[PDB]
Amino acid sequence: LTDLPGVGPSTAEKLVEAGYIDFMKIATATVGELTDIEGISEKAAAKMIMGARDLCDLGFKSGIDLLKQRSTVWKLSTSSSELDSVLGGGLESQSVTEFAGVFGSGKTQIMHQSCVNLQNPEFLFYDEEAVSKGEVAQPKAVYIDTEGTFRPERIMQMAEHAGIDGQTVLDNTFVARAYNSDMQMLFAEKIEDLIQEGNNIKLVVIDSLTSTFRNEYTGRGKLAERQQKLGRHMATLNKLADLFNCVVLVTNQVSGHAATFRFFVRKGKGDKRVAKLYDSPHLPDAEAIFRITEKGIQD
Ligand SMILES: Nc1ncnc2c1ncn2[C@@H]1O[C@H](COP(=O)(O)OP(=O)(O)O)[C@@H](O)[C@H]1O
Ligand SMILES: [K+]
Ligand SMILES: [Mg+2]
Ligand SMILES: [Mg+2]
Repeated sequence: LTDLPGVGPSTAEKLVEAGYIDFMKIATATVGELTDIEGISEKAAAKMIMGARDLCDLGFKSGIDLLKQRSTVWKLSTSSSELDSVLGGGLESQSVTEFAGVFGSGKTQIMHQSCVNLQNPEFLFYDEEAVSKGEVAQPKAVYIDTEGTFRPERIMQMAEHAGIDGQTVLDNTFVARAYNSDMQMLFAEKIEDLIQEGNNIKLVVIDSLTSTFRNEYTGRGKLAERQQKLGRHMATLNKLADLFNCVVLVTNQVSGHAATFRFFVRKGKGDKRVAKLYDSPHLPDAEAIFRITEKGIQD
């Protein structure tokens, strides 16, 4: 931290204590967040912010540097060939992907499968030139369970069928049971702490994203307040995805969100499932057919 312009030993101590230990967090911080630290003037705040941005080279970029930036994005396999393809490779880090659908369509299944695949190193697709092995080593997932449907037995089962130790997935997956939107949101904000503690969080799951908000703000005469809270939550999720080069997945029960990728999943004939990608910044709307078996997501 003392590398930052104006930052001396005492200021560094105040920053680390306030949770600002990383440069990108300071570079992307507002003078407000830092002046709130007290002891941190708006003067020092502005200088260290400018210096962090510069140290992180956050200016204008063009040409080949645009490709290099896009290359820091790694993708997580869904275990479904059709789905991975419709995704343009797999689930993207640095973005929030939403899986919406009626009850029983398979949203929770995809969340579980994703926690398992994170542990199969060959399921993380990346350009070693832009993403080092160290960056994706010992990856851990965070599962914010809003419904109480997290099933450790299901994790074990999927893991085993994929040839991976079930307990190893459990050992590297943090589950947080949230009973309301307040807990749901705090948990997500506290993910930054798991990382500061040495945990390489590479996958964040929110299952589900909207249940709590809907039960708390049913009155469609306050839907604005709800939308406001949900908006702040989503913003926290997108920033988390970006700053920590992390894959973020959310589910939504249906009978629009700030998610960069949005799917509609419906149950097909028996085993079959159809995921329709209807929203993304660079992919065409397309459907992927797959199935859910005792092995998890397959085909
Ligand atoms: N162990 C299993 N073996 C085969 N299919 C399973 C297994 N566990 C769950 N499923 C399938 O997952 C479906 C439920 O998926 P789920 O993700 O919970 O739906 P939702 O979108 O409401 O969260 C079941 O109804 C069942 O067909
Ligand atoms: K300094
Ligand atoms: Mg992003
Ligand atoms: Mg579910």
